[PDB]
Amino acid sequence: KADYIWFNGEMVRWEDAKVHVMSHALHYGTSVFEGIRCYDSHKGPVVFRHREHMQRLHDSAKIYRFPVSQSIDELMEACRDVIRKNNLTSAYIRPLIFVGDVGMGVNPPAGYSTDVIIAAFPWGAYLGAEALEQGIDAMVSSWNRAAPNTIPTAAKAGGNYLSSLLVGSEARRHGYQEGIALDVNGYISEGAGENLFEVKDGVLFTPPFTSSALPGITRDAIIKLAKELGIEVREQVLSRESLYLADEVFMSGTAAEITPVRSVDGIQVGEGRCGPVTKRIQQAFFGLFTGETEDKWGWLDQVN
Amino acid sequence: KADYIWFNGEMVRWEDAKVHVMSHALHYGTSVFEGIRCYDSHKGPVVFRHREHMQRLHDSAKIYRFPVSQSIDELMEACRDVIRKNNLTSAYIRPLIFVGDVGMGVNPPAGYSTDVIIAAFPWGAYLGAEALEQGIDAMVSSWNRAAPNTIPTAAKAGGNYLSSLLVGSEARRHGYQEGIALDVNGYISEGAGENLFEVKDGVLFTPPFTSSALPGITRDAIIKLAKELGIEVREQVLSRESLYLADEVFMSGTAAEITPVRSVDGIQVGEGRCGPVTKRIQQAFFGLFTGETEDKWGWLDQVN
Amino acid sequence: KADYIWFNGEMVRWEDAKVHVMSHALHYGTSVFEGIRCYDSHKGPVVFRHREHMQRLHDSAKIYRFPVSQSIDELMEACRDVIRKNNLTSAYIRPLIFVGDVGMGVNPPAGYSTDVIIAAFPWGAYLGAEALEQGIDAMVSSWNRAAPNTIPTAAKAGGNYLSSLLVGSEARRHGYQEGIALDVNGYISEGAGENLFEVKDGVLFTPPFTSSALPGITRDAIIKLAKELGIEVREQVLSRESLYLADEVFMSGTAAEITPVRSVDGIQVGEGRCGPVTKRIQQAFFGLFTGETEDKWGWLDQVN
Amino acid sequence: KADYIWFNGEMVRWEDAKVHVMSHALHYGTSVFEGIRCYDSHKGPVVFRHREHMQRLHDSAKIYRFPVSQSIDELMEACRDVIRKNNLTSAYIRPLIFVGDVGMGVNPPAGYSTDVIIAAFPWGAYLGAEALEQGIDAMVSSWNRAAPNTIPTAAKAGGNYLSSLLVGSEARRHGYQEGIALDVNGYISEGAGENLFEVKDGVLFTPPFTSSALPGITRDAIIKLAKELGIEVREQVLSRESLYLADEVFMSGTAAEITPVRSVDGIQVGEGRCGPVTKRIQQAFFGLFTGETEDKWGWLDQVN
Amino acid sequence: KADYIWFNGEMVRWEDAKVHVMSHALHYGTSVFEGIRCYDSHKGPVVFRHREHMQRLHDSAKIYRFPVSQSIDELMEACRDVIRKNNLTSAYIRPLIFVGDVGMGVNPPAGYSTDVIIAAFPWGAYLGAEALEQGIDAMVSSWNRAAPNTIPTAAKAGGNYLSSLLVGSEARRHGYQEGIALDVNGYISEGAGENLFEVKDGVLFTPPFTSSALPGITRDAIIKLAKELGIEVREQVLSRESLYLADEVFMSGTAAEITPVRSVDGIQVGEGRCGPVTKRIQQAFFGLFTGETEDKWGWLDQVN
Amino acid sequence: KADYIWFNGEMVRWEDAKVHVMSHALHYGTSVFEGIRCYDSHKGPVVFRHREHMQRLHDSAKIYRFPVSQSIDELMEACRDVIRKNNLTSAYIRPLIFVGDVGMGVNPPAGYSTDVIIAAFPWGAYLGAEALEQGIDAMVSSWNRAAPNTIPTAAKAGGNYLSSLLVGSEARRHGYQEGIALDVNGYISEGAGENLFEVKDGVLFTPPFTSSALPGITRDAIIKLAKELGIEVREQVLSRESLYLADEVFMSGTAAEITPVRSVDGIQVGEGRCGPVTKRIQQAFFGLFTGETEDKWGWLDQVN
Ligand SMILES: *Cc1c(COP(=O)(O)O)cnc(C)c1O
Ligand SMILES: *Cc1c(COP(=O)(O)O)cnc(C)c1O
Ligand SMILES: *Cc1c(COP(=O)(O)O)cnc(C)c1O
Ligand SMILES: *Cc1c(COP(=O)(O)O)cnc(C)c1O
Ligand SMILES: *Cc1c(COP(=O)(O)O)cnc(C)c1O
Ligand SMILES: *Cc1c(COP(=O)(O)O)cnc(C)c1O
Ligand SMILES: O=C(O)CCCC(=O)O
Ligand SMILES: O=C(O)CCCC(=O)O
Ligand SMILES: O=C(O)CCCC(=O)O
Ligand SMILES: O=C(O)CCCC(=O)O
Ligand SMILES: O=C(O)CCCC(=O)O
Ligand SMILES: O=C(O)CCCC(=O)O
Repeated sequence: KADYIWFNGEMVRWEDAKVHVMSHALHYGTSVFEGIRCYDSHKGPVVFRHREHMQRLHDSAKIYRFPVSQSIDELMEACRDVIRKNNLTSAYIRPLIFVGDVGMGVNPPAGYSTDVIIAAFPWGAYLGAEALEQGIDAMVSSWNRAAPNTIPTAAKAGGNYLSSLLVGSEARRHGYQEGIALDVNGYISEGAGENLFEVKDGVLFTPPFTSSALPGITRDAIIKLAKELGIEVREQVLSRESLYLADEVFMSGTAAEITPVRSVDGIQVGEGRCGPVTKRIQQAFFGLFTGETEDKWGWLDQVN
Repeated sequence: KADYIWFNGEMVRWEDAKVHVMSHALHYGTSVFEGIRCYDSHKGPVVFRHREHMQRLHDSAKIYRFPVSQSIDELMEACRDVIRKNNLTSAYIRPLIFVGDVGMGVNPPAGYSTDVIIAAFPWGAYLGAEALEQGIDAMVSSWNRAAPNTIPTAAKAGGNYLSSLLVGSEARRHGYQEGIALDVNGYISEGAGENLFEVKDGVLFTPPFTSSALPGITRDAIIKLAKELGIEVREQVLSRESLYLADEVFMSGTAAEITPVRSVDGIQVGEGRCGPVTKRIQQAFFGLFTGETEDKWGWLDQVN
Repeated sequence: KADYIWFNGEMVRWEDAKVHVMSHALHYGTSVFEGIRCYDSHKGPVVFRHREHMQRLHDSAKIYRFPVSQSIDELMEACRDVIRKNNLTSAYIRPLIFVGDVGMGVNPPAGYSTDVIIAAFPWGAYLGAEALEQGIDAMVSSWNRAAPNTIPTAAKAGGNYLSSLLVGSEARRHGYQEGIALDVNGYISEGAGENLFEVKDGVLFTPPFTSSALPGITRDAIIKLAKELGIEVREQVLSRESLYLADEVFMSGTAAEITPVRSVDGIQVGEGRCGPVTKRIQQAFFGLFTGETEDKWGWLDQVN
Repeated sequence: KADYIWFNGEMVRWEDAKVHVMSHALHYGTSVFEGIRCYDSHKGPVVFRHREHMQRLHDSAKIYRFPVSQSIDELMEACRDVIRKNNLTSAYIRPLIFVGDVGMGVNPPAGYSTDVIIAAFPWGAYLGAEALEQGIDAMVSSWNRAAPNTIPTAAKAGGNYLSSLLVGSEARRHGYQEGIALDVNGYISEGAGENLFEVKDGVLFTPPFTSSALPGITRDAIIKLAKELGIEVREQVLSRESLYLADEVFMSGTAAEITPVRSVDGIQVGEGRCGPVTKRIQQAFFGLFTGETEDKWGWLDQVN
Repeated sequence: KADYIWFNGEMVRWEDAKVHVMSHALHYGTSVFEGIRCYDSHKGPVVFRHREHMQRLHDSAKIYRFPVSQSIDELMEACRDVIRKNNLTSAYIRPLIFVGDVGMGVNPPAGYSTDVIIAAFPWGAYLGAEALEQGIDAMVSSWNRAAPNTIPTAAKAGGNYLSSLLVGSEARRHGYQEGIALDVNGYISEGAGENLFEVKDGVLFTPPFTSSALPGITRDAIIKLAKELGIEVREQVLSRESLYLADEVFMSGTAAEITPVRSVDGIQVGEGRCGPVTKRIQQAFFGLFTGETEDKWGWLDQVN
Repeated sequence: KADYIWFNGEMVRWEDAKVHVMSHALHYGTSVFEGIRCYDSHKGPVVFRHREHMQRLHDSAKIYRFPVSQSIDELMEACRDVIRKNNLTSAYIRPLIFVGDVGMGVNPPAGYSTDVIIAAFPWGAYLGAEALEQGIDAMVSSWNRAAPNTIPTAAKAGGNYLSSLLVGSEARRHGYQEGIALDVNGYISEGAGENLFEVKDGVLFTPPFTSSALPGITRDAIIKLAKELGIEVREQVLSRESLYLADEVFMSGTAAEITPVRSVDGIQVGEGRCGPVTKRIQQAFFGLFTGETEDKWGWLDQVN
């Protein structure tokens, strides 16, 4: 929570940011959202890969044909404006584009407009306060990720998350920190809300998007970072059991950043701590906010 | 719009039924809903298969482990109460149970509670003012229905409607009234928001739930009415091309009631009009609200 | 061979029934056909389930939207005319609707018409001289039947037969009389060019159309004969290994009639000879052309 | 049309190139063919990747075990002879190997030979007059490409085209220029009769053959031209929604050459016009027949 | 454990029943086995559905072409002989047919013989001492059952059990009594070593064998018993979530007999105790050994 | 047969290496094994990729959670010790870890231990005395390889060989030397007990592990040797028909080493003999044991 929320171009106090219970999205999962982090850095408060996230917000909307009135630059300014208007230097930002109060049929009435919200607020490590340093214990879920050509997994939409709820809630109920879902083919897809990476013999592996995995922006950053670090990367389908044979394993996400996975289904991964390659990647990722890692791609948007 | 809406145990005026923009369901499709019709009949206003719908509402929630505080009878009284107060004699009732303002993680905090809304309002034939009489032109969608064990299609959840949007809007954009979706195996599943029935040589056919089709209450009713009429019924998987060979075809649902399908993909069905068996079923169905069809099951819940 | 072939309404000498090499179907498999048998019965030469076959010819053409100018009755009269013109009392008839000389694009030009042929000629036991009496040895093919929603297996089309060729030729190359193909799910579909039945504990079994099996007219007749004989019938998916556990197994088809399968993949079926249930259906079937079996369905169309 | 057609070695007047209506391929889709273009270049009339096409003709026939008596060199010489005999300097050539008048069983009799035809004639832009310059509007089909191990999609066979007909005619019926088919896994396969390419972030993408896509010779040429142009190429599975996120999309084929796709399912691709990368490949491709692009692969076969 | 084990026709003392470590089955899973119970009854010690089990032993062997020298009657006598020779009146019998010391290639040398063992010994309720009366808590496994046409699930072979080990061990590790596996389609298959039954609205449901479920003999007994009890039975595919909506649920097996399942994945089934319909079936099953249930099928083989 | 066998830490004479008939693995396929060859080389007897195999042996056990007491080096010394004692200079070593006499439930009792055996003995070319030189005739099986997430194909377990038996014995019964299996998707997986390689236009191809193929150690070696030879290698999914178009094809394995495949399904590959690239690879492979090929990886473990 924070003091204000950007709501359709106007800064509204948090408590007054409300919508009608008959809003389309509450009944039909009709919304697309983003996860963005603003970090403290040597350059001051910076939003990580800001433009890439707003571009994806638009892409998700385009896929479902949800009309978006704000341009990417407007959404970005709006985002920076809510970060300052709330006096935050570090935070998690949640943009949300949803079909609002427009009538009950699943097909929105012609000419409708979508509602847009953007809330920023501090948010701890997604998988725990000990996650980033100690790693977590994962569980392969009994629920599979959405099949191709059903609900586009390339789009980050609200409705998709019933699946992430089933996969993630199951792991927790069974005492694990996160759940790893397989696609309808029996191959590794990703975690409930984070992409999956494996390390074997010094090479980094990760499932392609066609494994029903969302095109993670953190995932993309890690691949390019790894290439810079001289680490070979292979985007390929991964068997379920490969999780038990990898030297290292970890998850990526805007919220979960880079979280080592010390075990899967009770089976220890490597030494049971953060692996050497994971450490290198992790250090290179954060060194970006210390300036130790050169921002060669222009991934740090300054809030001002 | 109506005048009041049942919101968490109390009837609030329509304009005040609002929830926070950070309500879980707006971001994660975490809601389950129902569709119910109140018919003005020879016995005055009656809710059709009222209890069955509230039970299903409970089952959907149970599947996702969404905590529900109200019992079926409680919900039933609330529904009935909503119709009276708004002074409706015929209407569409939309009960809705969703995870509200509980924080931003997809996994809700332990001990949370859901918000429950029940709105009622008049709503015309779902597929057109001519639909029920002249029948509609349907299109087979290029989008498939959710695969087994990904999202439970036996549950009527809000999140899953992203799929119905893709299926239904496509047919509509191409000039049809509704889209028919195949499951991931290539067999007929159902319409975007209606179950699919076919008639050939006097026998009634419809896919089983395992064809990724919702276990519709209108569908179950039709199967029963058909049997009472001596019409043989076969619940079995159906081929996509079977839509072109069927003597008759129609859709079913609370909103769409019993809508004949006069053409599929531009291929006329039968004589391009409502078929004889669809006719009997339909007359039998609507005969319930005139007394011509004896309510031998107890499907009419008097509003009072 | 025979003397005349009905061609677009005309009785053409067999040697003059030719088409340009640039005819569409020779390049794109764009044709639909039927197999029909005229038997020399107690009622004289009669065409078996004549209307049913011509109706299917139309259905197959309809699925592909091939324009057909002859009505089912026109087709039937032409068929009888062909038989008499060649003075045949028993024969195999091959009606064939195909896209002809209309230009090289796969999509035919608007307003085009199809060419129609009906050739009648004597044709013996499809699966061999001993087949009907002693049964054949079948092999499960390494090639699978077409998947649902690719090339509609419910339509009897020319292009379909590339599959039948692969399945059948393989079995024959390995020394068997016919090949049994499995669908893409690994379940029994049917023989390369005939439906497959199994007999277990006095109950008759056969796969539904959704197992990528063509809705055989002979298959349909068997099912009806079986029920008149007091034999329970079950149309359900069948496992590949069920072929090794069945008491009896046989194939059906217009050309193949009812052929007993004494062995599958070298494993013996029952006594390795025609089974008792098979025997009954067979006698019942052929008894239709001697009068021993009453034509309660009106399956014998008098040629005259 | 043209004056002569090479037929089993002889130069036959177009009007005399006929086959019996009882020819095997007219009933069983038993034929394999090729699309080849002769261009009027700076070197005179040349057949593009002539040997490659005839080799594929043989491969396709080999897969089905169709006996072929002409060698690749005999076929090529016949093709050049056909072109010259019709005094053509630019044309589309259609070689066709088919099972002819050999009896009605699907399995041809032992010792049979195939009939071979090579017809040459002028043929314009496969996808329209503006297609090459302005791009077309594509639609994702509701029909899927043949599954692996059913009908080998690597073989260019006549029977295959029933699928291409369904896919293409649907798009055309809905007002689009071409249809894009997905495989049975829900991933992009290709266009009804052309391979599909995507351009994203300056990188060229196209599905592998295992996505049920025919190994296009034009596709292969593009990949080679791309690498000479310094364009990175990635043959990988592509999601259906990737079509909406790609910077550019285009189709390839002998008939279709290189046709830009400006929109998919009504959604605009990039600027809605030919993309920059597409532009380069296109110029590079056509520059082969003007000399601007060096034939480093020996793709221009002199007709003489 | 007991005093003697029937080993290739000779009663050997338990401890001396050994085989060479190079026995085929230890390296290739090449064995087929059965589970049979002998009960105390009013008729004295009786083996339940004795002939049916030995017939299946033979069927399993036939499927893998393992030569079996003993006839069914010999195996039965041998079985009764080990029950008496060990002085048991109630017990679990384990027949085992395995490829022995014949060399290391997976394909056994031509002319080989299989080894056969039959051990009887008391064995408590498979799923616990409180299982049959209180019911158990089940868990849907993250491991799926074998796909059709890979390893025939209709055959009860040793090699198959690696799967039952993965499914069952997982449920236990997570604190459950048994695991329920879904097939590769996402539908209910069965428990790790027991068939699955569901009860909804007084009707009994169970997956067909094509759901990759073994043709349980206990399962078969229950179906016939239910029919006798007037209970409608439907053999059909069941969705994963149906487990959460059934009134009752239970497992069947020779070892587990009839075990109520009070919960699945933490979700209570019905009232959480043995359900009414399950009780009826259970009582009817055991009444067979008290003589209260008439043995109308001849399921009780007397040991003597 | 040899003279001694390493059995649980001590070398016992061949005739005494026996386990109880009630050993878990005999009834449940619960064992994991390896295949290793000892070559007499320019450096005397050397075990090929000794450590890699013992590691894999450990990984397979870890996948099934089979407790292993010995370390890799321990196992390695035991292997080496087995070769010396038996006085072999070249041989096939079969390590075997299995669940022994621990009770009759599929789930072993907590705290159990596995039995470990390591046998060595001379073994000729796996597919014939002419195999490696003349190549073999292969057949595509009608049985498919285990699907992902059913049985982990990344583990070399005994139970899974029921599948290799079905695949391999079929080809053998039809007169071929080995069978090639497709996965459940219809793509090439591998041979019954060998990985499958294809050569086309100088490039080496082989399916990835995700094609249900074991991650062979000979396969990995070949990929490395090929690269050292400048041969491009592509690990990708391969179509079934690609077997007929490849210039060269061969199998790989510890037992089969590098066996050329001269024909598939009766269709000759290349010139019907070992192909040029297979030749180079092979010469490179066997060159390791003469010193001609520099062991640049450390694949030869001296027996001493
Ligand atoms: C948001 C999300 C991720 C992480 O992607 P980032 O762009 O790196 O935040 C991963 N998986 C799913 C399903 C997601 O919704
Ligand atoms: C609500 C719904 C139906 C219709 O079910 P009824 O219970 O008859 O209203 C059909 N299909 C889907 C996908 C639905 O959501
Ligand atoms: C024609 C055909 C049959 C047989 O059907 P009938 O109507 O009985 O002749 C069976 N299978 C296939 C694939 C066929 O084409
Ligand atoms: C012929 C064909 C193509 C195009 O291949 P080219 O060799 O480039 O002509 C593409 N797809 C299909 C289905 C085809 O038959
Ligand atoms: C043995 C077994 C059963 C139970 O079958 P019964 O004949 O009733 O003993 C169920 N599932 C599997 C996988 C089995 O092996
Ligand atoms: C053992 C085996 C191989 C060969 O692997 P290598 O490590 O090279 O010996 C190939 N396929 C299967 C199924 C195997 O079991
Ligand atoms: O990582 C993110 O930014 C979004 C996923 C986390 C969640 O909202 O559950
Ligand atoms: O709101 C919709 O679009 C679906 C309504 C479904 C029903 O209640 O029948
Ligand atoms: O022509 C064939 O090869 C099969 C025809 C099938 C039939 O007519 O029954
Ligand atoms: O004939 C067609 O319709 C397509 C031919 C494809 C080609 O030759 O490129
Ligand atoms: O029920 C049976 O008879 C066999 C399965 C139990 C087991 O051996 O694990
Ligand atoms: O024993 C077999 O039949 C397989 C041997 C596999 C290998 O070690 O290469």
